[PDB]
Amino acid sequence: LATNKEVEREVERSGTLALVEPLVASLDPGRFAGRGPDDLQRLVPLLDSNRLEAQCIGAFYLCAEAAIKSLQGKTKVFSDIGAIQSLKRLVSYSTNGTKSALAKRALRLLGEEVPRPILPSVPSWKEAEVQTWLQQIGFSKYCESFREQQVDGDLLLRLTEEELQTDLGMKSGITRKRFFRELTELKTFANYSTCDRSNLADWLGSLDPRFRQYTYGLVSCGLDRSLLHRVSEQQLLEDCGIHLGVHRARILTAAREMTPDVFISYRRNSGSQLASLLKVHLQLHGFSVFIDEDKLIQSVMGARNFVLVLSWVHKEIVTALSCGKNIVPIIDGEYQEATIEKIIRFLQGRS
Amino acid sequence: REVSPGAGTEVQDALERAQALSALKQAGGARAVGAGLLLPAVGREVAQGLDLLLRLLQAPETRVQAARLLEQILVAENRDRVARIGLGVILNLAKEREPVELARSVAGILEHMFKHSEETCQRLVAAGGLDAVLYWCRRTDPALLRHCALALGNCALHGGQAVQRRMVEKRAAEWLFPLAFSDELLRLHACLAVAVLATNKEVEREVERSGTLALVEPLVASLDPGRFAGRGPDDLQRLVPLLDSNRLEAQCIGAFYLCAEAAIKSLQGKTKVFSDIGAIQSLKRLVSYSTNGTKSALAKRALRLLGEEVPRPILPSVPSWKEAEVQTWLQQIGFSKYCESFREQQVDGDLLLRLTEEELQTDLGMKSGITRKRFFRELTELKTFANYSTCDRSNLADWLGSLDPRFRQYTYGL
Amino acid sequence: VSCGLDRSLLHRVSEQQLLEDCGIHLGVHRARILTAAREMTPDVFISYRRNSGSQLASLLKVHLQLHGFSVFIDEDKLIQSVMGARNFVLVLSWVHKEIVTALSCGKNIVPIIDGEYQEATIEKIIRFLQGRS
Repeated sequence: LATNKEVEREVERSGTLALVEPLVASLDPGRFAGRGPDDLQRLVPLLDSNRLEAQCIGAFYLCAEAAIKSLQGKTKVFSDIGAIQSLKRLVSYSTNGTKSALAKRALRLLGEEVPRPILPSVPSWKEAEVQTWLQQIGFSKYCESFREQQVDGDLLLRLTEEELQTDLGMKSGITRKRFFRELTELKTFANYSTCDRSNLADWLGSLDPRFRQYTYGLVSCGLDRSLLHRVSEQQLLEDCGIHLGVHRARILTAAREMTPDVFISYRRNSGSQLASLLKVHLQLHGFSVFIDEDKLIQSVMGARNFVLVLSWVHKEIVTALSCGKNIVPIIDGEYQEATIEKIIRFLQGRS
Repeated sequence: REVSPGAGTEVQDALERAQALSALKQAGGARAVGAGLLLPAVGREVAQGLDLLLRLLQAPETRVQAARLLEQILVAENRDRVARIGLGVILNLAKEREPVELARSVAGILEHMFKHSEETCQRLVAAGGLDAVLYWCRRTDPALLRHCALALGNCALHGGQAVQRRMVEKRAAEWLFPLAFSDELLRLHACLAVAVLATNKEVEREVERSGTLALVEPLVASLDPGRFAGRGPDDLQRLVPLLDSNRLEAQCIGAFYLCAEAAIKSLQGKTKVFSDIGAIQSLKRLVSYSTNGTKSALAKRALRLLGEEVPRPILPSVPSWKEAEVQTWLQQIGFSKYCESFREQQVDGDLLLRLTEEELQTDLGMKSGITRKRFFRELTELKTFANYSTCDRSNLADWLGSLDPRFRQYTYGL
Repeated sequence: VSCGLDRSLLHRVSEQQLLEDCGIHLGVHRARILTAAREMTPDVFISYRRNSGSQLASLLKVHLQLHGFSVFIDEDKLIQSVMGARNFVLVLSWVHKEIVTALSCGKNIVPIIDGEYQEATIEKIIRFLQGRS
């Protein structure tokens, strides 16, 4: 019922989907409880969907049927109904740990080879990652071309129809359309953490989950949610590669509708880690510090006050007395951290 | 080998058949004998005696001898088996933090379980956990902090874009500052963690405010990379996106670790996977476009340990290049196939900084658009590096580099 | 619907988009589509012996939710939730800690004792509730 999309939000309210996940993970798929090719084909559009629950159900039932049909029939209809490719896609792009385990168990019961999970940081892929991805998604025929042309992860996320037609040798329009389907499936899965700086991926994926693919195109051109309210359909079309006019409009309208305090001096060879503990404790409360030559004098001159931590130096101890500055020593010869809590309480009551 | 694994399995069966916490110290002694023994024997023995549930039973004292024994038996198989049902006992052990003889083993278990997957990291962060390591980063204990640093590192390498936002929102840079002081290994682990955190660009300014990056540079320049402290091809591939980035700190950390692993893998394996992960080209690019002196020295040391020729630094005054400079640059960046074409057509540094797509396609012989896009990537990397002092008179390069650092390439055209 | 459109966004599309992105070639159809498109927290915290008569807790869950009374049936989130629960229902056919949380704070309690149609009984109970709450 939740595979349907018109009633998904009303089957989500009447909470029983939350019982499917923690249930499949409980038991083992050795059940023996024969379907027939029609009933077996009724189960592929389950694990071909979203929602992460239908997918675990499909994996469970396919595991059961794989065990049964390998024991009794010694053969597999599963290649005819299209199961193996979807099970491999589950193992490849998974995030759950139960669904991928079941899909691995199924793929192994039949006889195919388990793919490994891909790395989600696409813009940092070398050529080997591209070759393994091509082999997994089914384009094993174009590995030699993608290798002799030396495509990175960047050159992959940025390739177009002309470079596919002319340079890589993908000659038919249907094969190009399949390739772009697989690519778009990969682009809504990538990381984009090493190139974003602005979390534009989530602003896009909030309008529509279909839009999270355009992030690399919007980012390689130097954009972000502060600059995005100035672009136009011409730039979105030519520089960023957004072809569907519906998406360009839904992005345009949505885009337009948008000195120190403490100078901790300390014996650097004895009782030093306590100076750093005080560093982090004061900084976590709002008191700028300066711990780490005359810059130390030039800084303690500007420091609001002082902290004498004891457990070269005669020149620094006289610079905190000459000028008019506050001093709060911290003697060490109970939790040391409860002590420092008390000290920062004394400070925030004092300073 | 065979008799040793058989004896280990026999002793393990006896000590499992054999109230109190007895024979657990015997299991610890057997694990020590196996680990300190080549070291594949302990791997085989651990995968043959890790009945993880049994150990998970003792844990909610006896909990000390249980946790101290689980720490050694954590391999990919044991890790995978624990991940399913091992997260309702250890996450609760982490809720209590009083004993130091136990917090050590809990920190170690958390360290291992942080290196499993993104689901396990996301489950060990919001549902408790990662608070045990940030809290135990205030107790000055030698061998516990050496785990609270490795765990904060593995939670940053693995895990995802959200776990790093979480680690920054929970102030894991500040709480890592104290760990970067004297050990000489705790500091290395802390610097690696902070580097991996600053590689992300969404939290770079908030990891910059909590000043601890300034400790990475002066630290790598201190010691020698002969350490011996084996990872695996996946962990090795985790280290290239560091030295492929900015910030000059992640780059030095990556160079240091690549030097260590190059020494190790040349001594023991006599072979190099480093060409598969893409290291050598990035190390050559580091040696080529370097401005620091420590980073380039380390990259030279690494490149020489593997067996490749060390490139020289290029001359930063591009508009004054003759043909020889263009040929050396071509050979360095990897277009050794077009050296004869560039030489026949006699490109200067000026004709290089000013060549377009039609002249590349027709006159130099670059037939495919992917090769031309690679070439323009390399060119644009070079144009944001040139001098432009002898042709500017107005310092327009800086007016451009003030808007966006990507715009400094347009100065010669302007 | 492959271009993302639906009933809410359809009133904003134009002929060029309908022609190029959706593949509607006949101009008559494009016009007849344009004009037609532009003329267009819990309440009950059921605690129960999970091994002793649990199905009645679920039956009460569904009978209650089918009327308008939210439920939180399914560690400390149970305390954090029963604190926010309007009232309580003790279904009877670890525990001493949950039975004292319904008295510590000021909350209503309507137990349901089990030691006639069970469902006629539950109809009566939900009638008592809708008369009370």
